[PDB]
Amino acid sequence: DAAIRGNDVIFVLKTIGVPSACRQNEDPRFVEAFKCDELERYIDNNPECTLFESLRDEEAYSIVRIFMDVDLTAIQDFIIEVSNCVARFAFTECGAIHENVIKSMRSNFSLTKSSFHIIFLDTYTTMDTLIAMKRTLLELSRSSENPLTRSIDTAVYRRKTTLRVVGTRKNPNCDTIHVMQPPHDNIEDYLFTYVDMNNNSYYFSLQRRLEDLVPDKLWEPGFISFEDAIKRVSKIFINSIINFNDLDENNFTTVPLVIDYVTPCALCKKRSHKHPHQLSLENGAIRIYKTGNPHSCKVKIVP
Amino acid sequence: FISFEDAIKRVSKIFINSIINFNDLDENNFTTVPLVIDYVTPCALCKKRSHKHPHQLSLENGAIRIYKTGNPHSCKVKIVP
Amino acid sequence: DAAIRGNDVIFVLKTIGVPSACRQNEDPRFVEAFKCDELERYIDNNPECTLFESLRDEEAYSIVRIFMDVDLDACLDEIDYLTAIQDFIIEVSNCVARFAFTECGAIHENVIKSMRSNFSLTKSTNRDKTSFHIIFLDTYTTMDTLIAMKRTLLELSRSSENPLTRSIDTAVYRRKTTLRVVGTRKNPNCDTIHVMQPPHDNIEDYLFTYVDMNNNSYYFSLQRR
Ligand SMILES: Nc1ncnc2c1ncn2[C@@H]1O[C@H](COP(=O)(O)OP(=O)(O)OP(=O)(O)O)[C@@H](O)[C@H]1O
Ligand SMILES: [Zn+2]
Repeated sequence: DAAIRGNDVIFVLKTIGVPSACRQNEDPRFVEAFKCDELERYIDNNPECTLFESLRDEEAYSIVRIFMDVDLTAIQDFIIEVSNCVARFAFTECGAIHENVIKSMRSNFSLTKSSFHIIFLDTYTTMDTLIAMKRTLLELSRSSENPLTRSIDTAVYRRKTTLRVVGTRKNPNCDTIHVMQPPHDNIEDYLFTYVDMNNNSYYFSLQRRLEDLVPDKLWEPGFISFEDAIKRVSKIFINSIINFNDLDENNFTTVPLVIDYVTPCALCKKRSHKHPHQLSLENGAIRIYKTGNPHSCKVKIVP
Repeated sequence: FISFEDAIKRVSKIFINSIINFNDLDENNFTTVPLVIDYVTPCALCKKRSHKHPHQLSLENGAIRIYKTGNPHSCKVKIVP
Repeated sequence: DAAIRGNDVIFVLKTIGVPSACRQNEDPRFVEAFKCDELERYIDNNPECTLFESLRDEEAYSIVRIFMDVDLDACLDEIDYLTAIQDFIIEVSNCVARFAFTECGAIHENVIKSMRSNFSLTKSTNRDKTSFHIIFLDTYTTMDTLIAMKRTLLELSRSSENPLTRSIDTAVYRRKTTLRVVGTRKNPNCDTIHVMQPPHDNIEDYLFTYVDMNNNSYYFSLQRR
């Protein structure tokens, strides 16, 4: 909870792929620190420019706003879905309040037409939260088939990030600019390094003092296996299985299952398959194959 | 073929983690410079944890093949069409 | 038709880039013709030889088996290799049967059953590459049919995504084509050779110019011409 110290200075880079030599040395041709009033004057002075946004020092200050880049009812449902998805994490471990999050994210946003950028005015968090759930956003985009969710880019969440300033072209050769969308007019409504406190917003982070050590163990979360998938595995084998009595996701792969044969084999046409069978998981796909000589049987995949 | 930006976007989508050498990639030397992945999370190809070697890309039959320098059995081969 | 005509003589070139003039006169030091046992013995006495398999006269007898070559510069594990080979077999059979039903006038089920019935595979001694020649034993067609099928095979290789399917070389379907005999050196000073597989132990099953039609084989050819 920094609270007291307010971030109004904007850190701008003037070259994509800037050499690392004259970047931390405060080169006037690559790095500048401007404010609200000077930015439009600089834009007026230089008709052609390429300006990207960044942070002063990620180690010291890493407080940003939640933003998305996509490349009326559709966006109306998209905003609600995104708010619910992030509120799930906010209530998961953040120690925050879901009601505060949904109140903060409600009807307070901006739009930009070039592929559009969304920044939430009254939502402040720390960049490690953004780096934590790029995978969650990707999973949400993949699982759902919503119009605007299908093209969400999670590659923008990284360290030393860059966000193109509205009205600044990628290159002088290109003729594509960001057209500002009403009712927002001032540049301060499109600055993801801008921080304020208006006795209505909310701040959330991991809040349990982790140094990006959240992943403790990802035990292949296909533990719906209670009777859905494991019964499918027992369905492909017509003959009875004896080790089926007690199974768990912990011993899901390590145990060599031994079955009994009274009718000829299911996967192939052989006799009793003396070497025990075995199971593996890859890319969320269940794989079944025979130990010893795998060429004496057939590998079967179950989604 | 497709634009180089689209292919790079697909490659960066395949790799969940970020690339710290993204700016060095170009349309003429995208098969020689090794790629280093910031290993905060396991790579999507093979889980393991925090590989200690860079990756590389090859162009064949209109597809991009991702292969890891060193022992080939460590990381699974991936093809982007 | 062919009826009695069943090829059993193996025509072989002993040197890549054979002179054109020498071939027309059957030069002994570049051109030979054996049987199966004669070829096996000739390879046995001389393990340093370099032999290629090709036809002699394409205007009189042009009946060959279906053959494919796969070469990928990436090692694979056992289970992934097995899954890839199964998918490759299924997709190749589907594509070939579709072409046979569309442009040749054959029957889809017979072609696909004949192709999945018997097939032979090889392997390379290289520890970093996956290369193999696959020959379908019970399917027969003319060379021009394969030349026509080249476009469909190229389209299938471009469209697919399996590591083995993307490595199909369609350049082998050319006039006056040659194929390397298994167990025989490619370069005079290279130790990389091909090896057989446990299901098949005879060389007769590894040559695409050997024709012997039993009751389980299928034959088809182009009908538009
Ligand atoms: N480390 C990285 N830094 C920046 N972009 C990266 C990185 N890794 C992968 N990428 C991808 O490369 C793409 C190239 O960025 P670029 O600025 O050209 O995109 P754009 O579609 O024009 O975006 P915008 O809508 O923000 O103007 C990014 O959109 C992103 O998907
Ligand atoms: Zn890996």
